[PDB]
Amino acid sequence: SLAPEDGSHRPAAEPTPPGAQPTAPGSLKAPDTRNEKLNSLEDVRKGSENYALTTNQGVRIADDQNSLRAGSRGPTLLEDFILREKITHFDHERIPERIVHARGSAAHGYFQPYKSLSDITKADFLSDPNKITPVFVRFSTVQGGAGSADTVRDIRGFATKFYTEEGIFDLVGNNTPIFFIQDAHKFPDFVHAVKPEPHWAIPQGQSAHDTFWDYVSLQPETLHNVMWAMSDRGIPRSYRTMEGFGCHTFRLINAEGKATFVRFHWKPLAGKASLVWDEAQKLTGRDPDFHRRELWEAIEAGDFPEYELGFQLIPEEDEFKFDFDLLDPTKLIPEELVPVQRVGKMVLNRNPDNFFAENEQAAFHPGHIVPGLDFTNDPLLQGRLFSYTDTQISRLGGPNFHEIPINRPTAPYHNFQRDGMHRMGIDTNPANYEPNSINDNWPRETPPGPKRGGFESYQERVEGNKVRERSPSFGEYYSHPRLFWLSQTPFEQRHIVDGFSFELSKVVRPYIRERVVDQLAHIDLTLAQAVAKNLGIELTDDQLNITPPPDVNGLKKDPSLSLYAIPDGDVKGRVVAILLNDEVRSADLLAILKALKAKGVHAKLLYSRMGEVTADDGTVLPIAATFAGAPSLTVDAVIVPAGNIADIADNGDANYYLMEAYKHLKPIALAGDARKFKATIKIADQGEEGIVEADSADGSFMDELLTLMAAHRVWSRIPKIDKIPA
Amino acid sequence: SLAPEDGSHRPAAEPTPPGAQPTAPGSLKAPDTRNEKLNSLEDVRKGSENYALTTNQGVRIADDQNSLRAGSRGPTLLEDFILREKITHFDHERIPERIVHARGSAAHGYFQPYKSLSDITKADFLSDPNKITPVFVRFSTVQGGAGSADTVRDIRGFATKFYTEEGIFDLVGNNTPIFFIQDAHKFPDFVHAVKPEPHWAIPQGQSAHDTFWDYVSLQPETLHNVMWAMSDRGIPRSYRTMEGFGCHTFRLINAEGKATFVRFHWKPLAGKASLVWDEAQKLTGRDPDFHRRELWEAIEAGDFPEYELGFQLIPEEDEFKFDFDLLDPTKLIPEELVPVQRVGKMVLNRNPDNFFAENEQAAFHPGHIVPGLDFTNDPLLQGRLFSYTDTQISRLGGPNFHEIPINRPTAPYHNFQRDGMHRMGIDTNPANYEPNSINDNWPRETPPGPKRGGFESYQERVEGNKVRERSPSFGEYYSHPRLFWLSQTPFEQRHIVDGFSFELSKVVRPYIRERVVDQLAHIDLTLAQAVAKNLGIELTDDQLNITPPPDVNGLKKDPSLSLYAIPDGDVKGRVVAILLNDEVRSADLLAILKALKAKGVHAKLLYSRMGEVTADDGTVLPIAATFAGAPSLTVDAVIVPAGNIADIADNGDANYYLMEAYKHLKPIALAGDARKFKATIKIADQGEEGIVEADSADGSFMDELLTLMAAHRVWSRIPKIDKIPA
Ligand code: HDE
Ligand code: HDD
Ligand SMILES: [S]
Ligand SMILES: [S]
Repeated sequence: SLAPEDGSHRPAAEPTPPGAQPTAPGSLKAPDTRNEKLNSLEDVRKGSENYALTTNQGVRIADDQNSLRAGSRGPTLLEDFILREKITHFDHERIPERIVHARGSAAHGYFQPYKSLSDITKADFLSDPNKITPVFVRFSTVQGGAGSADTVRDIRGFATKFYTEEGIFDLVGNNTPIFFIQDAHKFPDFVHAVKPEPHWAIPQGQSAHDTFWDYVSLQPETLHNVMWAMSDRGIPRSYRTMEGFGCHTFRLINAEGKATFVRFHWKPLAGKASLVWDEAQKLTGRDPDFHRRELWEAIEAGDFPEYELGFQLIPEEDEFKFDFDLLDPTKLIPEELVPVQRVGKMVLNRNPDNFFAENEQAAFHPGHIVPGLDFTNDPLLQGRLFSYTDTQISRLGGPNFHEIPINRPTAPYHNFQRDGMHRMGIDTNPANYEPNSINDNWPRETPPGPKRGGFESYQERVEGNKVRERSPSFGEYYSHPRLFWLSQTPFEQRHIVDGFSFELSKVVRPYIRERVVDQLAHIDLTLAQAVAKNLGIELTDDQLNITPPPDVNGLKKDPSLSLYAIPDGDVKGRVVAILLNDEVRSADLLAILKALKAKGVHAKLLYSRMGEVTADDGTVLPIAATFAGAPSLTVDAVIVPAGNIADIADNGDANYYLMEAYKHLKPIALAGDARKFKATIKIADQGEEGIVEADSADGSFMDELLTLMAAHRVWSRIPKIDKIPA
Repeated sequence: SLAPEDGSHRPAAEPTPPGAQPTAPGSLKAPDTRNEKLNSLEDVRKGSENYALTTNQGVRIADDQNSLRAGSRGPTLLEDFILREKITHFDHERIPERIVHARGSAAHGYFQPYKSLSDITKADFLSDPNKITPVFVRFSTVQGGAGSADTVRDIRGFATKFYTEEGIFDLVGNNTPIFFIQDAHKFPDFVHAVKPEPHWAIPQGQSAHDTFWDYVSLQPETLHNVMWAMSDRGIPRSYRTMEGFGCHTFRLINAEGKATFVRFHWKPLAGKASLVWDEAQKLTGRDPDFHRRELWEAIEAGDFPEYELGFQLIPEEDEFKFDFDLLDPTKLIPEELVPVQRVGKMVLNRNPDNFFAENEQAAFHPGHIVPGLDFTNDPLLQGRLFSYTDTQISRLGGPNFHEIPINRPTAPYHNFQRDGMHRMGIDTNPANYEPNSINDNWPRETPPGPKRGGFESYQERVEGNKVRERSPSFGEYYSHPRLFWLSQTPFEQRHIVDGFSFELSKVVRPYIRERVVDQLAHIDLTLAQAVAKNLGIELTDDQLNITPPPDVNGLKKDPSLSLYAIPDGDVKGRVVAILLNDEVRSADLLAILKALKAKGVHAKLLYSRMGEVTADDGTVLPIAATFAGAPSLTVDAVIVPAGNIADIADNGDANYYLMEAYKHLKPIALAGDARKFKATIKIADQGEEGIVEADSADGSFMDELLTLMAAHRVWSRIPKIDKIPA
């Protein structure tokens, strides 16, 4: 026995807050959580306790510490098959990563609709509020490799595999409502431009380089999604606090054969929240795994990520009722014009067991639809249809990638396809073709119908010549970027300006920055001048006189496009740093922790070293991390209780902890002599909004602090920060 | 036409300092840098100017902006073969990354010996000082994926492919002289322990997690390399400023067949330099591509990376003369006992053209030796010989990986091997077997000989039973850790303490931290106490009393193990940040740039925005980056010239710049009114060693600055930085 006698090696198999226990595989942490899909993976789950160590051929190994050699200082012999099997498996562990979205984090869960949608769709998973559908959801970035950082500025993917009783439906979305380009033929061009440059393979996880901004400057269709990426949307706080969108117009098809256009939405029930750029960037260094870690620890805590599925619905006969083409994936449909109708709730409640087997090998593809759904002619969606099947043949080693356990339908699947590399299923059908008599033609086709019917495409009318031609209706590039911009708060606009400004300062060829500034002046002059000023560029008289683009169907803003215009904060599962000292005042700490617990807010107790400290009244306080070990970047607010403040008053790290938190607009709360730290962030004796302070940590000290956390960040502090050296 | 009128899109084909030009593929940047290997790649280089855009089948494309569809808003057609070919190639771009050392950066160069080594080896590439051998070298980290960060704490790889006239010789080394483990059979155990943990795939690029420290605590053979990784060796400033080592005893064999034992060394002619932990970690967020960028830009500037190849030579009759085993790759050979003989110089002088084709597909393997070299029974080397061939079958797609251009020998190769996936060579030999009569037995075997002979193994005597058993002579784990510890300066010791303390604080299971502290107590009590103190652990009485391990063959230290004990600094190729103001004293900047140019030291002019500022005498000064866009992390020293200091005096970013540089021990120089900044870093009126200050940037000012830079960092500053909030 190598395990410690007290069993402190094994994580408690029960919900525990982040940091309290080591993390564990899902089926060990949460054995009582189940769903149909998790149940069906049991046949491939492999345990370990009380088993002998073997080869893959089931032969017990006696010595797993040494190779076979001719004498104990001799050459290794070719007959050591135990060595070669173990080294061969290791030698071939890696598979190609995804072309895009290589970096991502996944969890199991379930979905249920609020009511039957049988009036608008015959999709079985939406037919009955008691029907529960297991899901597997992978969130991701786009540009960087599987080993790149989480808190980059980038679009995020949000892909949901629904294991329905009528097939797999994959909803393969992103965290913005549009894309950079219109036609799929340009996808390798765009992706090449944003990816690391081909001579030197720099930069990782970043659009802040020449080729990306060259492409944007030469393809104004990209401006709409670029505005989103340059906004704080590009740097979410958590996968739990971002929106999801299906990107395209799809169709719902009802039992009667009626088609309704649909765009898919995910609403985060934890609310919308993003980092700020300095924070996000430093965080890629302090913890490049932050969002992966946060997702996993949320689920281990019982802070289950929850999302409401919603549909924007447009009748067929309303196809041309807008200023923009519904099929144009660079156009959003404003919620002011077409409301999101709520459809159901998805809850992610179990982590995987093995990240490679379940997460890296999962394959999601938007052509995986089910009867009651269908496509449209969106020419980006159209080409996606080819890519997501094709790419699996190298990534997952061939055409049996549906037999990889995570990818298996829970619905029955039977057909006449055979063979391929890694073939698992052993077909007993005397026939591998149809029509056949020798098995009475089974498995048999099934006519379309209201439920459990075969898939038939909606008989959309097609008329025109075979052309490689962009629709004239897609030839408008500025009005949606402008609607987005005008829908942002003044501080969200500031962050957009600083996004473009920082990124363009990393473009080495000046003309490319000038070209991009010219594009911005076709969107909004204020935006354009503000970026220009940061780049030392002066707008020409002609640029000053560019007529703004028209509003979008009469709208001059839509507040649903703003992260923050309409409060939707939720403090459950946020985290607070508590800065300890060698003699904490216990009455302050009890009050703090009691208030945080009651709202589901976590805490981490920090000090200048590991171990424990002791409060005035003798309570032993265990330390979670050092100031340097768990920086303010990783938390939502900072509280400093009273006591022996002198112990940390000249600690560089403790001071800088409050400076970095202050700079990043986080709430800060100071009790009694911890008010001494006001000097380091230059707060006046009268105090300021966003800094909570009092003689002791209650009456209303915690309610104040928690009100501030509900509003996420202290935007009014923005003017004060530039003067702090942090 | 899309390029600018003024031609500023194309970088000058002449050496230019970092940031002065956009970087470019090596054959365009330096078309006249040639060697036999670079020339031999010409058959596969493909240009682009003035060529028509085509399919892979040579069909010209008219419209590369659109898919073929039925009507300009209609569905995409399956007959669009131009779209599918383009998307197919994209969908299959990725190949598996290396199992280890997936993150790496590579360059072309050449090697040439200082004299003939025919007395000790018949290796042709070492036979004459006139023999120029092309090389391709790849530097790497170990743990993180291909998209992980450069300045992590890790071991680094240093792999050199020598294209000799008698075959490829790959010297596949690392930046420390030993490894973590003794026997290859345990490599997958160690690597899985260090890699992201299997449930959740965290952490990336870090050993700072439970499983690594669990293994280390259970496997004391690891402790020697762990000491190296926890030192500043684990965070090099640059691939140019680290040592390299062949890791194992090999043999040289001469024309008379005498075997000499050899360990290989690469000595950086730019000297030894590393970062400090906070700076490295933060750098992984500010520029995860820092080392890749710095290598590429050094070569573009003419700061070619230079290394001297060195041999420690031990006669065969001396095999048992040391108190460690020569075959134990966890043991180093102290240079005080066996000096390094300087044998030749390697210069890296050209970057690749396409990173994926030349860097990512390069295959190095230490079994690739030539006549004149041979192996030993080192049980780690022994198992390596199996792995580096086997792993390429999946990584590079089959057994013809030597036909991928970068991998091809420049020496002739002919044999009877045929077929395999993507077979390039078309064999005309009527025979595919030997012995054969139908081709008069060609190609024919060659007897071993003094030159151009076939390979024959050294006839080492082997005597012993077939056993899986570790040699008893390997069973000593603490004396080399202790020699390394005692050979470091007191500041290098402090950083080792900090590295253990920081990593162990990130281990969630406390008993693992305790067990590692017990191992430290077997190495050195002072080390063990300092780490324990940072972890709130108290040494027991037994631990205070463990007898230290013996000295190594009478040695109680060897200064060659220190990065810094013996001065070795070279300033050529280093970079200074110069913080501008809106009216710089031009006379300061003339002198600063003058003196920096004379020592080959580069500069970046930094300000609060991009564009230009104008000096007092009207000189226009282009701005390279903002203070926040190019942080002090990225420079070796900071200079603030006189002028309008009021402009920047209250810039938080400008103040922080100097705080961060100060905290990281970098030389700072301040002229005239720049001395106002002393107050932000708490410098007494009387000054401080490591802060250069004068009325103006005269001649003595720059000499003192350049002196500090030759010594790398200001170690005497360490006790002052604890109080600085940065
Ligand atoms: C709307 C949300 C969205 C959009 C518009 C696109 N992606 Fe995605 N993508 C693949 C190809 C592809 C194409 C051809 C287009 C437009 C033509 C898009 N993308 C835009 C892919 C290369 O086939 C892909 C990589 C590996 C794979 O299996 O599919 C792919 C990835 C991807 C993901 C990741 C899925 C996961 O495993 O987590 C997501 C969420 C998207 N795309 C969304 C998406
Ligand atoms: C028995 C397994 C094994 C063992 C014990 C070692 N290696 Fe290794 N090494 C591999 C198996 C391997 C590998 C899995 O085969 C890699 C990764 C993929 C590749 O092409 O080779 C590799 C890559 C690799 C590289 C990168 C080559 C490149 O840049 O493409 C370096 C520098 C080293 N190794 C160096 C070392 C050192 C210095 C070791 C100890 C002294 C060592 N290896 C032990
Ligand atoms: S999209
Ligand atoms: S080694």
